Order: sequence, then C-alpha cells, then structure tokens
Amino acid sequence: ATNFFIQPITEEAEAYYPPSVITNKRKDLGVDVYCCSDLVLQPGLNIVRLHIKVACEHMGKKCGFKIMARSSMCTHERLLILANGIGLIDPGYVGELMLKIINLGDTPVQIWAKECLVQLVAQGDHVPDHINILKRNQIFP
Amino acid sequence: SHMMATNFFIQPITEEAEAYYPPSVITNKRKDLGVDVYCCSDLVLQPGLNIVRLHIKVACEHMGKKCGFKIMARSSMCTHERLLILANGIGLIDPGYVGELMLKIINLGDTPVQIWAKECLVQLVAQGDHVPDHINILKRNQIFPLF
Amino acid sequence: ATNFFIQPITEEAEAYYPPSVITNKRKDLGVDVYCCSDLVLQPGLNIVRLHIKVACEHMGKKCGFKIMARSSMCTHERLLILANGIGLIDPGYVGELMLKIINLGDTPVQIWAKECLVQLVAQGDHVPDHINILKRNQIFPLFAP
Ligand SMILES: O=c1ccn([C@H]2C[C@H](O)[C@@H](COP(=O)(O)O)O2)c(=O)[nH]1
Ligand SMILES: O=c1ccn([C@H]2C[C@H](O)[C@@H](COP(=O)(O)O)O2)c(=O)[nH]1
Ligand SMILES: O=c1ccn([C@H]2C[C@H](O)[C@@H](COP(=O)(O)O)O2)c(=O)[nH]1
Ligand SMILES: [Mg+2]
Ligand SMILES: [Mg+2]
Repeated sequence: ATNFFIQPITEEAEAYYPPSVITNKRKDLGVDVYCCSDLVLQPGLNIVRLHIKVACEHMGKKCGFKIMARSSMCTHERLLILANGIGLIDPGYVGELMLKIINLGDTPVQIWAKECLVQLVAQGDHVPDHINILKRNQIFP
Repeated sequence: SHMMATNFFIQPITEEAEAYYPPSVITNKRKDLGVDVYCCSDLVLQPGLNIVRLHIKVACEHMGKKCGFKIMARSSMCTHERLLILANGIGLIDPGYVGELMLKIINLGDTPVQIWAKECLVQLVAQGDHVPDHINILKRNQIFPLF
Repeated sequence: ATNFFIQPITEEAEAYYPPSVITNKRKDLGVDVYCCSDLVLQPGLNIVRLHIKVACEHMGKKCGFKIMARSSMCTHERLLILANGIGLIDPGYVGELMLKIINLGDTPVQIWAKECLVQLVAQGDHVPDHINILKRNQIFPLFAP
C-alpha cells in the first residue's frame, strides 16, 4: 500500500544505508534519515545535504512526501529548526534531498553522522509498509 | 470507502485543567480541522527552548482505530511583542503515546514573555488532516482504555 | 478530484492573477502564491496579506488546506520563517489569506511582488488537478458564509 525507496548517493551514505528491505512492524509514521556526515552548524542558516535519493509510493503510484523534524532536533543546547517548517517533496522530484537548518543559537553546534535530525512522512500521513534501501549502483524500482 | 469517523479524546490531568475542560462532548459543526487546546496555567517562558506541559492526555481515533495527530501553532501564539514559535515546525505525536502532552516552544526574543492560562497557542490535527466529528472531553478521575 | 480556486481581492493581486485555468501537469503538491506587492520586512514579526481568497475542493466537497514555506523563502541573506510553521486554513474560511512572517535577521529585508514565498497544499496533501483563477469582479458561491 505505502512504501519508501531510499538510495544513497555518496560513499558516506553507503555506510549508513546497506541494501535491505525493512518491514515497518512497529508501524512508525516517519522514516528517520541520517546526516551521514559530521557537520558544524554555524549560527544562522546552514545548507545540509541528506546524501540520498528517495521515492515514495502509495497504492502503487509514485507520490510526494514531507521532511519533518524529529522531536530531538531542537534541544536546550541546540536551537535548530527546519527553515521551511516542513520540507515538501513533490512526486516529480528525483534529486538529492536537501535541508535548510537554522541554528538559532549564538555559537556553532556539532552534529554527528549517526544522528537523524529529520524524518520522512508520506503524502497523506500514510504509515509505510516497507522501506526499501537500494544499492548506490542500483536502479530505482 | 466514502465517509469515515474521526474523534479526539481529551482528558484533563491537573486541577488547573479542570477549569477549561469540563466533562463534555463537543460537536464540530463548523468542520474546523484543528482542536484548540488551552495553556491552563500562566507561565513565563525564558529566551530559548521551553517545555510546556499542556495538562491533558490526548487520544485521536480514525475509523475506530487509534491514530497519530499533529500539533500545530495557532496564529495567536506569535505577537509583535512575543516572538514564539513551535520548536519542531509541527509536533508529531504517535498513537502509542499515553503520557501528558507537552509543547516545545522557542522564545526567539531577548526577554521573558508570558503565556496565559486561557490562551490556546496551538491546535491538534488528526493524522492525515481528517476533520474531527466529535471532541470528547473526559472526566479527570477516570480510567479510559484508549489511554 | 482536487481543485483550487483563487480569486484576487485587490488590484495588486490582479497584476499576478489573470483569469485562467491552470493545469498541474508536473503533479506538484503545492500551489505557489505571490506576495503581490513589494514589502520591507522588519526584524521580528511582520503581518503580510496575500491579496487573495482561496477555496479548495476534493471529491466535490470544500476542504481545508495548509500554507507552507517554499524552500526559497529563507536564504543566507534573508532569514525568514512562517511564525506558525504551517498555516492551517479551515474549510469554512472564505476571507483573505494572511501571513505572519518573522525576519530573524538584524536588518530589514526586501521582498518583491513577483516572488512566491509560500505554497498552498490541500488537506490530506492531495495533488491539485486544476488551479482556477477567478475574476476579481464577481461573487462566487464557493466563498459564501
Ligand atoms: O526542504 C526541502 C524542500 C524541497 N526540496 C526539493 C523537493 C521539491 O520538489 C523541490 C522544489 O521545492 P521549492 O523550491 O519549490 O520549495 O526541492 C528539498 O530537497 N528539501
Ligand atoms: O511536541 C511534542 C513531541 C513529543 N511529545 C511526546 C510524544 C513522544 O512519544 C514523547 C517522547 O518525546 P521526546 O522525549 O523525544 O521529546 O513525547 C510531546 O508531548 N510533544
Ligand atoms: O497563516 C494563517 C493561518 C490561519 N489563517 C486563517 C484561516 C483560519 O481558518 C483562520 C483562523 O485561524 P487561527 O487564528 O485559529 O490559527 O485564519 C490565515 O489566513 N493565515
Ligand atoms: Mg481556529
Ligand atoms: Mg514547487
């Protein structure tokens, strides 16, 4: 009914997205995605790449989805917000997912490749059945 | 296929909340998407991140199954003299959560600002943006199975 | 299945919303919407009118929609966000769309009438099939109380 397809673009992303078919059994709404690189976020705006191409599918038809902050993105010591509130991904988009993150604080803050700052939410808030992680060399299903 | 039922269940947790949530069934005949929700207590929010308890337990139900909901700011939250925004753009609550609902509010200004018990800074929106049919305001001292 | 109806309220809106029917051939989720006049946004809160009445309809029934920033609204030289994150428009609202924009920088920033800072997204995120731009000088029952 509702499935995601994630393809790592970079060598760094490959370390975090080994090819795999995840069945979403706890029925999580959002698909957490990694930073894939350590980065230092300056006060103000930061362009943050997510190292992945993503396709979402609902009832067998390619559909859009939304990039949303995870609850832990903003903590007391890290005042980080998604510049656009919600990242709206149109079904026709086939490029790399990109983030704009504002560090509202006065000093830089460190993020680690292992962290998931944001989550992918299918158009319509449909809970995903499967999350397909494709090979870098692979071909989008 | 054609028409589904969507309902919210709000249960007050504190004595302050009982003032704003008398046991009641609210019918949503205006077909508003969101469910306004009170602060219940006067609070001073410091610059930066503030964790605000909402004094309620919330369940959302769609087609008879417990579902998630979304916390969204109301227009009244941010005023010229009170630069307030929801921390995570939109709050995302999973159906399994049965704790007290909490806001993450960022005070963007340099000075402390006040929120007041009677204000609704935020509204609850069912997973998938379904218009609620009923808002059930449950008695405080009750055991309810959906929680 | 899912249609937007946009009606310009002001003469400034008419500069950007000529009467026409737009097809959404790319199947984008959002409907880009213009500022309609040049504005100076001071540091802190700014109330910004959008000069339009909008109705959304899905499967023959009036529904809600959401105002969302476009990723181009915020750049290194203009630190702009929507105060409310997402603007929730109830299916019964038939007045002018209004925006609360926070300029997080320390200096006024200039936005131009032709820029589209936000987009409209149907309730439930349904892809729009048609975007109808209605004539200003007309009363339409979809916008009745
Ligand atoms: O946070 C975001 C928002 C959008 N996009 C991509 C997918 C969209 O289809 C495309 C154009 O978006 P606007 O510039 O029209 O918002 O950019 C992102 O990668 N990240
Ligand atoms: O804005 C929010 C986000 C989350 N939660 C609840 C639901 C989650 O299951 C639980 C854990 O969230 P963190 O401790 O990760 O914030 O808190 C809230 O009450 N408000
Ligand atoms: O950014 C926004 C949010 C809301 N509204 C309109 C549509 C809503 O139905 C109405 C009341 O919304 P609150 O004041 O309840 O957010 O205001 C806007 O014009 N712009
Ligand atoms: Mg309201
Ligand atoms: Mg677009």
